[PDB]
Amino acid sequence: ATQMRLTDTNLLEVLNSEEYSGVLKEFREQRYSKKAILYTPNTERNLVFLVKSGRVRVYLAYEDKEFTLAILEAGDIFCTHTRAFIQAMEDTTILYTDIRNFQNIVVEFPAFSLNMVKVLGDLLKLLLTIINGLVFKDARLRLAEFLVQAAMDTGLKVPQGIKLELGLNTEEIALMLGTTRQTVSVLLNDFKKMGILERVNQRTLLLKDLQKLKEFSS
Amino acid sequence: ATQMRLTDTNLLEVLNSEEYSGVLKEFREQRYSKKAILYTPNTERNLVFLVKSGRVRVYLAYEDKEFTLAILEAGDIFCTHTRAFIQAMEDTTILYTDIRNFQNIVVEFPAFSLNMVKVLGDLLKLLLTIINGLVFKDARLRLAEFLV
Ligand code: HEM
Repeated sequence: ATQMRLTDTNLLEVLNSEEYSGVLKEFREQRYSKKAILYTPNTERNLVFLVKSGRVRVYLAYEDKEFTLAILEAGDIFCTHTRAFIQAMEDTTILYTDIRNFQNIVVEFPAFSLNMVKVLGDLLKLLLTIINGLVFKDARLRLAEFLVQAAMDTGLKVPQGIKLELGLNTEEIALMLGTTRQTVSVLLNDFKKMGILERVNQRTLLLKDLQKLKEFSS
Repeated sequence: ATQMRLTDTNLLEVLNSEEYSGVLKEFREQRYSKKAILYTPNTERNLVFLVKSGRVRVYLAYEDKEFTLAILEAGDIFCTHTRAFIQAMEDTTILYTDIRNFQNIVVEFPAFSLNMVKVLGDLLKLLLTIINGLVFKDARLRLAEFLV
């Protein structure tokens, strides 16, 4: 798991399956324009929501700074009782319900319960991983670790190496690593000069030599 | 105003309630003395455990350095297969079961998860507070660079 992609878990096929059609009722729909803030840290309302379509960004903010914790994709699930901002990275539709209502849904359908535990588990491991990087690694090592994990989760093997379509620019990467867009640009170039990668565009990378990158991040 | 439900009680109370008696059996009890290392990022067994009594320090380690994440007390829940080491800070007792059993429990008794999430939430809150503190420090980044 990474800050760019949480879980391969399929919470949409469930909410559209055989048994599940009365619980979808108990979900309200809301749609958001790109860059719209879905939720603020001091939301008075406490909800559980899932991304039906699009892509949202969970982040911390302080003065003029931000740090991206996670990107939520279709299928992913979250709450509103967090200190984090939640923003549409694109035109997004969520499905939400008040927490008390969600607490009722979990017992009528154990698959939600089991999903919500697997997601919390991974979230737990992701947060320990962010902290570990912030405490003991430099930006270069955090990037190397980010690439290596991103490759394992979503890399596509091609003849030239592993294709990584991040859907993120250098600035969006910088916000996930806690650095500037400038130092990220420098670091990708260093990796390029090492034979590790090239850029395919502003959003995708070619990992020509993953083992040398694995060997770098340790 | 609502009545108090099992969903609002601590994990131990629930576990030691009559309908969860066949659940408590799933857990095996283990006892550790002050300063013992329960688990490392290397522990091969994938297990979920809760503190029955005592307390447990969760920390990251690197080379000769440690970074403490949290102290877990009675009622708290954790797992192996994280970055973290886990060390008893006093004589402690835990209940553990295998990740497969815990999932069977969560599916047989889906409301148990609601109690699980409530405790887990406190730990997540805690870890996000750490993240906030690490990412938004000012000029002390290169001044505490001379401290260490
Ligand atoms: C899969 C869905 C959920 C996810 C991904 C999630 C995630 C999180 C995260 C990241 C935090 C950190 C809090 C912070 O910002 O400081 C948190 C806090 C918390 N969560 Fe959730 N949550 C979910 C559903 C629920 C549910 C159903 C409950 C049941 C009531 C719950 C109860 C809590 C509580 C009680 C806190 C701490 C706040 C307090 O009461 O003092 N969460 N959650």
